[PDB]
Amino acid sequence: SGLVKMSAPSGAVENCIVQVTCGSMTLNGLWLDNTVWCPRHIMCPADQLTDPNYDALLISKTNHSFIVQKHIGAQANLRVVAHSMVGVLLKLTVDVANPSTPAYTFSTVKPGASFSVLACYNGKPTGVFTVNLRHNSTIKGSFLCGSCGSVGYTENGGVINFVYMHQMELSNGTHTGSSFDGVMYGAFEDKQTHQLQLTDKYCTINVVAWLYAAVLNGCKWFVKPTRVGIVTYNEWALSNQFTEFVGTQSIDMLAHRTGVSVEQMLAAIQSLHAGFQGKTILGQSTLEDEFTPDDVNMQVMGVVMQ
Amino acid sequence: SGLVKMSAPSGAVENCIVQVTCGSMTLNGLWLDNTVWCPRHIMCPADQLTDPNYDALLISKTNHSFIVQKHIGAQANLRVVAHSMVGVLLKLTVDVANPSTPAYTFSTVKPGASFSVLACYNGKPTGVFTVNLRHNSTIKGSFLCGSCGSVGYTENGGVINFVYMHQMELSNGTHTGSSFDGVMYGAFEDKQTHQLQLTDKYCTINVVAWLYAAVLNGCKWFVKPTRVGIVTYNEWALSNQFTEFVGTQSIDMLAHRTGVSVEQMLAAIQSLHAGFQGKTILGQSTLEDEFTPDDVNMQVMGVVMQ
Ligand SMILES: CC(=O)Nc1ccc(N(C(=O)Cn2nnc3ccccc32)[C@@H](C(=O)NC(C)(C)C)c2ccsc2)cc1
Ligand SMILES: CC(=O)Nc1ccc(N(C(=O)Cn2nnc3ccccc32)[C@@H](C(=O)NC(C)(C)C)c2ccsc2)cc1
Repeated sequence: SGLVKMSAPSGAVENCIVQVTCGSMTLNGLWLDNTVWCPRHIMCPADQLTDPNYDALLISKTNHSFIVQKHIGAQANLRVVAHSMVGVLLKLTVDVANPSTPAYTFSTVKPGASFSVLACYNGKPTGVFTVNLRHNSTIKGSFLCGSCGSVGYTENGGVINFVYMHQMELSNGTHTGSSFDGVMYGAFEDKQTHQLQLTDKYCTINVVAWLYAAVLNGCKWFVKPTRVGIVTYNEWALSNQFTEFVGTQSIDMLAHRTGVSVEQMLAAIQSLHAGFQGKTILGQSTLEDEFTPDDVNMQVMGVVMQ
Repeated sequence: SGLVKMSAPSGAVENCIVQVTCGSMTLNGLWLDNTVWCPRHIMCPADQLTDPNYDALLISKTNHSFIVQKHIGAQANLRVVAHSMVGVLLKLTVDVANPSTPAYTFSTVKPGASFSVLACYNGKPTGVFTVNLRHNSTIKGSFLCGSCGSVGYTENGGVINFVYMHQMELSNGTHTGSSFDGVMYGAFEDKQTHQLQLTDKYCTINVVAWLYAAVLNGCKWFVKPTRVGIVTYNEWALSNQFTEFVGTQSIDMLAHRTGVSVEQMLAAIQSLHAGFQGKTILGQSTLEDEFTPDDVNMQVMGVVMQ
């Protein structure tokens, strides 16, 4: 029992982190097969940050403009033999395949989804933590500028699914990045301009999962006979910065295991949103919306209702 | 910017996890050089879990009683050639040295310290998270049945410092384990027999570090001209379930870079202990006490205010 922010083990990803340097800019890259991925803003000099011409920058660089090095494990200096843009990513082809390339896929995650982040600095892994893609397609992580190129991923059946490369910090504690097809998460540009975020929202289904986790962990004071219809909840959600609720099988199974209905949990959200009455749930006095139903399922596996 | 629960990257530790089976019981072990460590209660049948005679169990076991396998990476079946007891740990000697043994040390952390945990199941690493040793020397983690033998650790300069092997759950979300000298944290016993936990307390020095981290991240509404001297806060602490405050250099450094005095933070604590009055700090409406001053230093390295 217990519920904590848990990440996927980072070893397979650590084997792929490298340092990329272009001019006086340096950040992290991801080395898979004969390719190194890193944010394209590595090419942009500080004085062009507000209006970069990335097409111009790209072909103003030679291959030997890029220095790519692996600092950890089997160290190496890697020769770049081609460079091109993939959306807001720079794709460096190098002349040696990473012998430690894991089995991997690329995916783009949806708002509400969690993934693990390996934070890196200067081509060295420094920390691991888990984030959730926010309603406005940002994340709440912990990064420095040198952390650009840090990698988000999930893991299943020994396959690493790479889903995020860190690109920038928008506002205090608020970050975004791109998937590895080079599409930036959200409506964000890799420029130095004031950009406005769409308003964030609590992810309802994640809050519901969290409330089920709580009940399975013996915390159930917030459960009342009170229920609210899904249609009524969703109306209310529109005006109170919560996502619409749509049921899933895993939520139904958490309901079955606890004996607490989905409608009771949505009612509890409406009451709790108004205030926690000086009480806590799994140690918090605010709604937690970064646990998916799948994240919860992993940490309550085999846990029996009491 | 941003402050999250960060763990040390797990790759170096993943390479040392194995599965240990003794009769009907299976759990995780840690393989370093020619040694495999695992909890000694692997020797105990479901029956005599109530009052095990570990000394008798030990002599009834032969080296062939113990099956040790590596299921990940370079797989391996390891032959046990000696076994001895080390407090609440079993120390198995195997005929093959782990080729991927990292540079390592052992240590025993003190209440208030943080460390990373690699949750394991059937000898397979499944997740990483960070915990904090509570005032009563328990940790608030997330552990399921076959997670015994899961490993806690910190990183010290290319050196893995092993500090914890998971032993048992005491109550919902409440766990303990041993250092690798085989001394149980909290002196709890590896018996069934329900044991009384000392009362937990908020770690004052960590709360203070968290408030500094808040101030360093633009959240500063709680700071008042109000001060309260250390001597006075400590008297108050004894009656309100906080640990007594003792100044350290890292705290001084943070007070220094914030311009906010320790006495001001202690004041905020007494006030915030009364209530957050509807407001939040770093998104929470409760006092966070699981970030050490060093943890915070790390995530505020190279950060200047507003
Ligand atoms: C030569 C040089 O200085 N290059 C550079 C500068 C800034 C960034 N940005 C980051 O977010 C860098 N970054 N990424 N993670 C960070 C965490 C803390 C601080 C900064 C962080 C973007 C941005 O908007 N930054 C401000 C300062 C306005 C917030 C950006 C992207 C393309 S152009 C500008 C990227 C590259
Ligand atoms: C064959 C067999 O039954 N083996 C076995 C089972 C359980 C444990 N325990 C764990 O905490 C195992 N453990 N460790 N973390 C857990 C999280 C959830 C559930 C179980 C967990 C202890 C305990 O509390 N057990 C009761 C029965 C009270 C539940 C314990 C420690 C020394 S003696 C007994 C140890 C060995």
